Amino acid sequence: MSTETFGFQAEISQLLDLIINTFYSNKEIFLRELISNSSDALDKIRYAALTDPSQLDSEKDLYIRIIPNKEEGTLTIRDTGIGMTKADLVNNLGTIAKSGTKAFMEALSSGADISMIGQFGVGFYSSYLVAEKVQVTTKHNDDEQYIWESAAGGTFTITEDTEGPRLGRGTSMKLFIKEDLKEYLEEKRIREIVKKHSEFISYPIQLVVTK
Ligand SMILES: CCNC(=O)c1noc(-c2cc(C(C)C)c(O)cc2O)c1-c1ccc(CN2CCOCC2)cc1
Repeated sequence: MSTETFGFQAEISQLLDLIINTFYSNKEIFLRELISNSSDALDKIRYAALTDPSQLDSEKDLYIRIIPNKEEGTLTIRDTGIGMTKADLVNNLGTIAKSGTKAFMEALSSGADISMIGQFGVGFYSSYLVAEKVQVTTKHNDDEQYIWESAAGGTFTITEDTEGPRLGRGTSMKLFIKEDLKEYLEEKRIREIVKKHSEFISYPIQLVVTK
């Protein structure tokens, strides 16, 4: 249960400051990128299953589920993707991201839009447009379950998950929404965003509504 504290790569910290401290209007594009990242993770496990199906034993259902928690003020995006290993959390959210993170700001200096963040493979960091803190719970078939957490203060912590709920396989991403942005926890707002930005994705998008 030991927590290892790591620091963001310099370009990622530099980019993370550009997302938080700059004012943008349609911050709703974060959900498009988090669903798209969930869809890409779902693609990788079907392709792994085509090679070896024993990979779906962890969880046979492939879906994308959104769980807004108004009382906790969190938006959770759970998908049964291939998941990430402890190594992958550092090497997929870093190093591979460095070329894209730099290329994004090189495009942003050329006058690009914040919505193009997905074309540079760093669409996850757009979640900090609406989230003050992000808890990424992941589980890959060949590794253990880990909780990645960061408030974009230049440091991120990876914790081996031993007391949280089992995922089996996939990635559960808990976004701690800023108080002025609780609109992204409303039922109607989430759905009109999903239909607007993620209409044509192959996997089923699920929303947990509570009455
Ligand atoms: C290495 C094999 N495993 C995975 O790729 C994986 N499993 O779960 C992933 C999710 C990641 C995120 C954020 C933290 C990146 C989500 O919001 C949702 C996921 O399912 C997730 C993932 C999916 C896509 C990406 C970014 N891609 C896409 C753009 O190019 C770079 C790589 C990064 C991570």
